[PDB]
Amino acid sequence: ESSKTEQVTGATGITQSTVTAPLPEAVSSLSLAPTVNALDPWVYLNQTEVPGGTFTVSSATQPGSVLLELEISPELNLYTSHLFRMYAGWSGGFSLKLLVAGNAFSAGKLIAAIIPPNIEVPNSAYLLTGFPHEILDFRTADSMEIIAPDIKNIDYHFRGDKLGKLVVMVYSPLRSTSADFEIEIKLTSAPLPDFKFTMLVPPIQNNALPIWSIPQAPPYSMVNPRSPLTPVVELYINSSYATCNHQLGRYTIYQGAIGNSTFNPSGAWTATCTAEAGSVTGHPNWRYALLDLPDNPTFDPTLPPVPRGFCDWGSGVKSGNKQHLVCFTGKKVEGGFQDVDTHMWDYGDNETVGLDNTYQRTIYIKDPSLEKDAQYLVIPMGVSGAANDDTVQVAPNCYGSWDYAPTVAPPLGEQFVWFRSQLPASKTTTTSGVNSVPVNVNALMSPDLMCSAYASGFPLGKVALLDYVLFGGSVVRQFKLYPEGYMTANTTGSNTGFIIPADGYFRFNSWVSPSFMISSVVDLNL
Amino acid sequence: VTAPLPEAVSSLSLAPTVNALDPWVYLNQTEVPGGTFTVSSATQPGSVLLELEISPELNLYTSHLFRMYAGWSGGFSLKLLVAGNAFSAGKLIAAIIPPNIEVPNSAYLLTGFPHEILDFRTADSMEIIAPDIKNIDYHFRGDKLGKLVVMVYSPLRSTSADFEIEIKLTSAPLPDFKFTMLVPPIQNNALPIWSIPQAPPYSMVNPRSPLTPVVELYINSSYATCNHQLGRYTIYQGAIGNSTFNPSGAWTATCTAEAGSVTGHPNWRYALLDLPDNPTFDPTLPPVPRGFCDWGSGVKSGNKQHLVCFTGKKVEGGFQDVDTHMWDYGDNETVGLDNTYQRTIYIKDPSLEKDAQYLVIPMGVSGAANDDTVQVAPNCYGSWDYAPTVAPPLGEQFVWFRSQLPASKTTTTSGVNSVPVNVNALMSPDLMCSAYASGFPLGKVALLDYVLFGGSVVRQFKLYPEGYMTANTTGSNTGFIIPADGYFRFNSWVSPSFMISSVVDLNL
Amino acid sequence: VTAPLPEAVSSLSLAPTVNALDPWVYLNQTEVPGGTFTVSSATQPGSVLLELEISPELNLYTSHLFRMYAGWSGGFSLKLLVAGNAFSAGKLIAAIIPPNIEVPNSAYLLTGFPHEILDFRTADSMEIIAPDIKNIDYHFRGDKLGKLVVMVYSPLRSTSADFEIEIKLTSAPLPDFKFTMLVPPIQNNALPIWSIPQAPPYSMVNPRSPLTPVVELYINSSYATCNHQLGRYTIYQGAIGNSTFNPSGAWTATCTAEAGSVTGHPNWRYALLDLPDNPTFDPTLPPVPRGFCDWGSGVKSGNKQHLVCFTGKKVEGGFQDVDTHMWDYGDNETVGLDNTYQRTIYIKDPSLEKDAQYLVIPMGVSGAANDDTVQVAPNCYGSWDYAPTVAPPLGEQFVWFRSQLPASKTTTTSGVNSVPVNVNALMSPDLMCSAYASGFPLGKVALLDYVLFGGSVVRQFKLYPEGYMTANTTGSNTGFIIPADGYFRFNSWVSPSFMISSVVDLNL
Repeated sequence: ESSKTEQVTGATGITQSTVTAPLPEAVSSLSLAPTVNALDPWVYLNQTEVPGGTFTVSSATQPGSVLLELEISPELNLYTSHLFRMYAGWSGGFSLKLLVAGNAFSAGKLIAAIIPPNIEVPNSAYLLTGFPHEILDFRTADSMEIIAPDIKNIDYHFRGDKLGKLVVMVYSPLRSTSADFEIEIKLTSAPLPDFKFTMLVPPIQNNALPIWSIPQAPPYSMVNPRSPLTPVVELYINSSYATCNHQLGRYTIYQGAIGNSTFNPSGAWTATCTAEAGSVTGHPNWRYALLDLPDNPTFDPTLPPVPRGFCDWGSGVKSGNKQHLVCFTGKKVEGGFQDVDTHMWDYGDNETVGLDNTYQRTIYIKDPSLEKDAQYLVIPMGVSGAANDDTVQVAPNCYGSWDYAPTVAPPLGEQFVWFRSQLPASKTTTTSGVNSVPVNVNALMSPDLMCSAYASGFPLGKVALLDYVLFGGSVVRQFKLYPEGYMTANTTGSNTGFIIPADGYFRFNSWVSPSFMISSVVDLNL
Repeated sequence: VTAPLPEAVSSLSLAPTVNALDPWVYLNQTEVPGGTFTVSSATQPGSVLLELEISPELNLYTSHLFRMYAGWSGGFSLKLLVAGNAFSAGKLIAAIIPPNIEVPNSAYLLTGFPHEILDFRTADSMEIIAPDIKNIDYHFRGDKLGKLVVMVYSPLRSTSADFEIEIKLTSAPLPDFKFTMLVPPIQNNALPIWSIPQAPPYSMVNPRSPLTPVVELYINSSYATCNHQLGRYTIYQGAIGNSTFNPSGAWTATCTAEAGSVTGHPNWRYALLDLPDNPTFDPTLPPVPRGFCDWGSGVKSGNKQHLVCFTGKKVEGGFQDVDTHMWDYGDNETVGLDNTYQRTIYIKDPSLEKDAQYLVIPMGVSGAANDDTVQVAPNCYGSWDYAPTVAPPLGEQFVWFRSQLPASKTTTTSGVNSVPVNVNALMSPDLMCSAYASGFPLGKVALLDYVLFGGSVVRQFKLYPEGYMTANTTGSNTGFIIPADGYFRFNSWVSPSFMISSVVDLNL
Repeated sequence: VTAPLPEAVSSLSLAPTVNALDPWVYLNQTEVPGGTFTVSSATQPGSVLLELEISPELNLYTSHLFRMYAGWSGGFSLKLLVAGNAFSAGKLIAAIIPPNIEVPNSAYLLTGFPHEILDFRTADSMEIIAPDIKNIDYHFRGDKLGKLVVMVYSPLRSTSADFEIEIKLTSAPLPDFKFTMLVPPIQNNALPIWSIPQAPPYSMVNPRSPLTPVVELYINSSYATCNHQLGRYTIYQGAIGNSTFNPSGAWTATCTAEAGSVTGHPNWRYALLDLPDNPTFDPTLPPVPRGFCDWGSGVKSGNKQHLVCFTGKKVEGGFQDVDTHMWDYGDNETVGLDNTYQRTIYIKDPSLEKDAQYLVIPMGVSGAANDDTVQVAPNCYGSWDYAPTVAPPLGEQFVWFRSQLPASKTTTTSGVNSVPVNVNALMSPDLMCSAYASGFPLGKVALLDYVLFGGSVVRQFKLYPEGYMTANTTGSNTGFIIPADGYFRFNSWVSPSFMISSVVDLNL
């Protein structure tokens, strides 16, 4: 506990640097582990930036909103995190330094507090004052050092315990004459003396690493799990797409592939069909078919009803009287050979439901020469004669897949990035019926950029800030990748079909919180 | 003999701070919240009569103080009070179960635990020491704790004269009890005491019949179950079935369809109800507007009841030509049996085909409609999440909120006359509202007093976390009435099997 | 530090017991519940910012503890935190008022009490001692207590752009603080923290239009006052005026016709409302049945916009043919009728009898405005306990719950058509029940947060125990909408002079 005051250059203010210990530390004797493992003395003298330990306070920030929330653990931040790969347990507190870029001609106050394990974090500075806390004034604060203790009832920690937290929040709002003034808060940390490790297990967990390295693979060498035969030619942002109900190209951390997705989408995954004789009332040639379903054929209401990865489609509404999908269909299976052509098709049309929700996924193919109990090969993709770029974007409604992929939306102020590609039209000049039209297809994350994430891993409760480098010029853009997971970037303006090349590459930047505001804007005005 | 297991004391070398207690808290015993139960000769052998975690929730003062703290340590001293008489042969066993040990179902095996035996005739409170069995866990919240278990040892063989014995518990912390880590008091837990407002039930709010008062709280021994989808609220999940909170803002509805007809001496015509939630339009979500209506019109008859409804045509700015018609049941036997006419409905009007979208307001019944038909019970099929049917325990009867629906009579060619009727709730949200702020302790039931004339008459009811009120009755009757004069006073927390002392004689 | 009055330490003899606090409550300073302020250049000298009783409620922990105790003493130490700036100038007074002496209303008289002068330049972290003044050994509950009063001495001015100054108080009990025991934890003290269950506004009833759900939460600056009589609830009294606690069931009414007519159009005849409490024997009781919409018709007629009601005639078992009629209130009588709450009404129905009884249900208006013609209640002349007219403080605007009333159109015989309208109300009863259970600190206001889009930056409102909420706005006054899908989570207690930092821009 101490305080230093310094005079600023050209004396018109002061800077305060304080050391405080709101809660006394209870040092454990470590008598139940006579295998105490010592660290490298220099590791105690290197303060490093905390992942997700940066925030900005503007005049619009409310008190009671939680700006920072961090657990006390070896994950603070760089060298104890790397060292906690060879060991099974740990015990000890941390020195946390809070750096504030204040000025003598502003006003306002911060509050920081320590919260024990299994206690909920409130949303009120009034309530935070009931914890062990410290207050800062923006006119004089430079750095505050907090001796954050290790609150535990055990001799030492294994993995999976509940840990205490440091919470930082605005106590009194910021004011200034200039409307563009903001205060940046940053956090660094180091282990206190008496921090120790326990039993040395040089066998390393494959998810035992801080910052991960992304290989330099440009987007143009990637699927595109919704149009595999076509390559990715650009990224693009559109303001009108505030949701995504796709079932393909949905990959997440902690689960792998979700929805009706797979890691091998090569080609518009083919399928086979066979079902009753019967046609749609809207045309006597719109015959019925049922998708052949391996992989738990028995129609369990909990297993997916469509073949894994086949779900290549557009939409979808009863206006389908003038809109259809286009597929290469082989009309019979005959000792391997199949008579193939192109045909129109779509998901079931029974206005009882505006059918995008077929359970067994009944389809029709618009073919009068179709048999009833024969098997027909079906391979997407095409559309005609619809608008139709915006119709392909909206996927068929899904409740057949019981463990289906949920709809997702970006937070206010952000938009998706939508890996984009083009597919052309297959025109016919001889016989009527089958003429498609060109269309662009978008898609969320692809398996290529996620395999590295699966190998490395993500810290619990944090997203990845990545830099997209596209030289030839000297341009770097910033994206936020969530483990749900998908990419967003901080747009400002109205839709212009914003386009970004696909020859750059992704390089890892710091970890951040889901509410982090990117310090880089894309102007959707062009 | 009073301390089969000694108490080990917590060097407390890892606590950042040790917070002391007011010394007088150690010298005063309070009641244990939820420590009340009953025993009779009808109790089944091997039944666990009481199971209690050993935590700061055993005493009013420690439970109040624990909201300010993050960790605790120490055991308790407990006393059992038994209200028997000289003819009560039998014995009780109280035992301490360590964490991670399963409770057996025979007292012969409970004798293997540190325990104490008791006689049902003893007039002196019996003391036991419930220690804090631990390596660390009990310190923080959400950890595994040792238990106290109370069971019958030698069963009540001499109770030919039926008589129910009531057991209570009191507690006090042991001298080594301590707290740690002062924190603000907000922790998400049921209060040991709700404070119910003194609002009378006369508050004219009835979920199944708004716009009518709630006079005449009544009991009927013939209503042994409750299907009902509207007036259903639970303390842990909120509104269930198709309930709102806010039943009146969801009474109206709209519908639309242009189809031919169905047969019944006049001509009717189908309609479909709008679902502004446009839910999954098959099972997994409700098939009718939230809080619309569930009267219950009877069976396939369809020519005798014909629930009534105000109905109007939708046009720009609102609705036109609002008048009374009939709806919906029940002779669409395919759908009348699948009873998803929850969505599909009738109407006694030929014009409404041109009426592509019309407003509906139930407003009453007609024909040969009784109270018993309105009481039950449009069936529910599929898989939404619909409220299950429920019955009271044997010996108890439901207590309802009752309302009177007057009749609407006409003289013109409309020929649509309603009939006076009565409607039951079953439960009103104006009581669960206050129940929600306090909350219920896990596994317990509220015992409420109902004060009527100054205090000269007091009834006693049991309120379950599933949303029912029950009363202990003796006779048989179909129209027992209780006035709505209106104190609901909280008494205590009791076991679900608790037998109420005050009985309601239905033969008067 | 500064101590205007020395603290006289009491030797607690003979308190039956002397109950100590844990040592860690003395060493940490928490926020004072209700001790928050803003000073701006518009605050006038002599304005009383803070008035705070010196009691266990000055600290967050002692007020929680002061619910299982019966007595206490003595004083506190307060710390002043001021969020000032480089350009401001001004001064405050802090004075200690002994009991049972009255607080003066001028700064010239505050000098004379023990006091301290605080300058905005140097009162940045300042310690004051609030003593416990008494002539007894210890306090019981309900005793007269001394006060701390903070008032503006020299107004706030600045040398550059004008900043507001926010001031907060932290407290800790002095080492001589002690309690006196023992009582159950329900002891009439307002809890320092208010826990509001999550309930969106759309799930709340609108007391001035029960059958229509709430859609918003809108603001309009042309409404500087409210004289309504229905949506009025407070903390101390509960429902006031003609208010429930149940808008729905108390909506309909009955009236008795009279032999007479109005001069203007003889086709509409008088009638007297029926009061089941019969407060015509007594002019000190309300002259209108509880409920019964207090709309909302302006100057009388000539352009004869009226109200609209579903009305019918009483017969055995119910009511015969029911239609829509126009009924607002007498035309040009001396009391302002149709601009006064009265038992006397009229209805446009030549077919009305003399001594018959008629059911009335207000449903809409005709020829009127979708705006401030129904926003104004008629009047409350008399000697009964009517609700007073209220206004927000300067710079603040009311927040209303709002609903849309659709129009009823006709084509055949009535020629009576309604107009689509919007109806707004003050507090709904569903947001006050937890408040009633918990209570408000004396003379304090609740600063609440309205959480809107999953936890974004979101609105802040002030809730006044007189039963209404307000917001801080700037700019134009065109009707401003806010969604109705929030939570209303509790933020803190503030003085009524507090000015909200978050501002609503009424320009969009």
